[PDB]
Amino acid sequence: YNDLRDFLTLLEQQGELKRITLPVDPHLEITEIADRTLRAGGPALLFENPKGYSMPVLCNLFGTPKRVAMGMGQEDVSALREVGKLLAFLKEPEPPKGFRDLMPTKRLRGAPCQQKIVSGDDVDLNRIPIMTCWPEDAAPLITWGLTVTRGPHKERQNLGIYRQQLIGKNKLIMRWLSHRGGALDYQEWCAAHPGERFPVSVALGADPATILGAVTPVPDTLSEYAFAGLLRGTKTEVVKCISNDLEVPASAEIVLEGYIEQGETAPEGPYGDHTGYYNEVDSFPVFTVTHITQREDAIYHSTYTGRPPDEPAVLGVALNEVFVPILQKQFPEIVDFYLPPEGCSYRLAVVTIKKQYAGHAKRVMMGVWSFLRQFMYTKFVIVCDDDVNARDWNDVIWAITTRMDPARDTVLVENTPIDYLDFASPVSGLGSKMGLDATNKWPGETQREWGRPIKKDPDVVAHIDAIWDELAIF
Amino acid sequence: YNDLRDFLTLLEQQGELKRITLPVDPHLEITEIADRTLRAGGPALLFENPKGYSMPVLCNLFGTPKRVAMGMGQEDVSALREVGKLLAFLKEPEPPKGFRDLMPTKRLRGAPCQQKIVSGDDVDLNRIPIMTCWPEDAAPLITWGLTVTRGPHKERQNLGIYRQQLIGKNKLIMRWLSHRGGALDYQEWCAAHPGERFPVSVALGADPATILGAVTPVPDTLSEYAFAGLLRGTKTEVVKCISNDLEVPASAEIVLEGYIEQGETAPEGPYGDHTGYYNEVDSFPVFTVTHITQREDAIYHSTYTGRPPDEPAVLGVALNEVFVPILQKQFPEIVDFYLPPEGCSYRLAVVTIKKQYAGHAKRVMMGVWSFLRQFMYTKFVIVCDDDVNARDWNDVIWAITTRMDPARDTVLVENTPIDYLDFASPVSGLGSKMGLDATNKWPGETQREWGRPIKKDPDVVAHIDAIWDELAIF
Repeated sequence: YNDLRDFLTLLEQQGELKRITLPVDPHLEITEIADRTLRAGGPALLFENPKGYSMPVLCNLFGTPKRVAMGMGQEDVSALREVGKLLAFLKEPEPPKGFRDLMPTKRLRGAPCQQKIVSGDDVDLNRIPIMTCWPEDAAPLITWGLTVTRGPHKERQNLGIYRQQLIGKNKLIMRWLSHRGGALDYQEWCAAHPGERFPVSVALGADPATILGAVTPVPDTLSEYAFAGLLRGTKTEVVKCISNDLEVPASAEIVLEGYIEQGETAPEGPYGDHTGYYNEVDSFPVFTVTHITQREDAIYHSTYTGRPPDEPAVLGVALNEVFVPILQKQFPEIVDFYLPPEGCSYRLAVVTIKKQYAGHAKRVMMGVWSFLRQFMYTKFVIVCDDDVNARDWNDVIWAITTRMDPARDTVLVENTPIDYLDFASPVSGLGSKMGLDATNKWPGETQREWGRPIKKDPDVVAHIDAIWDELAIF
Repeated sequence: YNDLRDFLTLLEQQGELKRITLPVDPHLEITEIADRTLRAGGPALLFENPKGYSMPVLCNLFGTPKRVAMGMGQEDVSALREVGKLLAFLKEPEPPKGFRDLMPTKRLRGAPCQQKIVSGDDVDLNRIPIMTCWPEDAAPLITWGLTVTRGPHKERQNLGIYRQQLIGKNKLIMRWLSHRGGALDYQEWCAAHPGERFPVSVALGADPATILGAVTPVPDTLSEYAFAGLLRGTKTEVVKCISNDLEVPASAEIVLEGYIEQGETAPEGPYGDHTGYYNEVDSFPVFTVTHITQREDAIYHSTYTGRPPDEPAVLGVALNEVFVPILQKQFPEIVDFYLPPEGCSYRLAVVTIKKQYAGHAKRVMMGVWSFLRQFMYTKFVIVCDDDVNARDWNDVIWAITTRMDPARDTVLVENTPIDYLDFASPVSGLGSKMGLDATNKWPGETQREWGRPIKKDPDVVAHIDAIWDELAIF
């Protein structure tokens, strides 16, 4: 509720947390245990005996949709929809001047995240149990922790999740993939104040809300921290940094302050990410840590990415539950909107609508590839009717195979924008998308007598639904 | 401002209104005069000497974007954008219950629209100067006038623009093309109270706001009349009908009350519409007028449809100016969004964006065919950069021809939903769309050195801009 600690005591009570006092190595061993754990439901893991470190390593926190929901003050995967409704409403708060005639950040003075402090001369990052994920990974990599930066002229600050490679006792690599967020504030600062070092701060182990707030996309009409307030219920308590004016959550577990030396870059050695493949070496800015501030008995929050199901993959499933309502408000025909993890969290989407006229499927298609920005890179879209479970491959494959004619019902559009790292494309940043509607064809779409689908009896599915537990089948 | 009369006195002062006291026939003669008039700017026309009628015929009211703007209490085509901003904001008024803890219709008792009244026995529609538009038209056809209906269970009422054919001294044809609006309230009433007559009322010559409100699409989170209030500035004054509970604007010029006899239908003889072609005969419900109420010295508001530029065509150009901001809020890359009349008000759209990455053009493409419902039938979309005037065919054709490779830069998608009346399609209600992006190609989209476009000097275009009037060239 207020900070991570409280979230873990809550989870531990609800059996959602497990403590591995046994000796475990943060060098690819924690991943293995976490992987198996996440691959089977599993609670959040808290290793308090990392081989060679004093900081317990906390991972797989949002390894279940349930826990993701809870982290947003909802305690119900379904409730996420309410968060979608909110997000929509936040976009248009006030009307234009023409017809207009008709949650602040609580800054504290002291903060537990500044209980212990070390700077410059002695800021050994080697003391932190930063973990290595896969055997061919370059080096230890910070995976969580929200990076905080500020523009050269905008008062508002941004929270970003960028993985950080350990290249020195006090140097990390700042991998700002996007052309927005922290990456924008930097290329902008370089303009306004060329040569002068760019201030940067990373907060590890903040309250679930500030974390999830940084994850969920929010309208520019609201500050990241602000959103966290609505989710949490109360205003988020931040605190001034030491070497800069940036603001980091006061309850954070560990906070890294430093800067980015204009021009200083470094090759981000190979790393395996959500796709399940290793990223090829690339150059990126290097973060210089001049200050490490933490709590007493602070725990290190960390995660990993690999072939899905992934820690982030599940976070995305939980996060897609919030977009559904935002998507429906736009296309009331949409019943369910789902993006299976196997499809790398965003590469494929299944949409089930209530078809009300021939050709309808194509509209939802274009809709998905254009409406929200988080679905511009998905290259596969399957449109189905409301009598199929978008989340059950048996239902979807049935639809594809019974109510579809490949050549006739497939829509291929070329030269669309695509993820720069999607090696499977013909050219970096440019590829094709495929839409396949498997909706019942209406007269016009077909000249044949369509099949009468088997529809279960509501009362029966309801009766055995109650007697089910009495039938000790499992 | 308050009623039509006031709008005409305003226009007549501003030279936007002309009175044709000369004898003119409402049988296709008024159209001819109006057509030429509209085809050259021209003011609204008010024929006060229709051959064989006592009611002056008022047409071509919104024959100019200027006048459309004015009719919305803006007096500026640009201001329409503010109306778009408003429309967007009206969609999401209040937040969900979860995080919630943090313009009525002035009904009068009397009304000028009920100053003169006739019913049943004597409700001759032949007294009204209903005009015939084209030589092959079936019969006189009411073209304006908002049809008011109410659902069998929803308190809210709808305003609709449906053309009405004169089939009797007191029978009109109710052409509810859509599957919504009045057409929905009828097929719904038939369910709730089968056999019982469906109440219907048509108001001719209402205040420009109520008219334009009925035209512009508004979110179901607001009543048609309500919207008119914001536009007008003051709440719209409505008044109870005589033979039903429907509410019509009290300042209306003429009001037709009656019902629709379940099952009673009639073939809507051929008529030429916006496309510039004659519609083929079709069956539709028949409106029985049991009551005709009007003002003293009431004028008949009427219009027509034919090959564009059309009275409605211009209304649409003015109405598209409001969607631009609603479109931009969604795709900030969109600079200008225009739909030329020649393309039948909606069949073609030109979009100019600020391309920020390869393949971008395709996104705005899908965006147009899916975002708003008023652009689902457009089958042609041209995407251009911000250095071209979307409203100047010279600029657009230049773009198409210089920065595009037909096969490479054209996107064809088949079996999309299309207007049931678009005879040019392979099958009714089903057709294909073509997207052609003529945006500068970026590396990846091409392997050739793209051309450096000629860009005018801002200061020069600015200098001759001032000295222009001094240069008596025209």
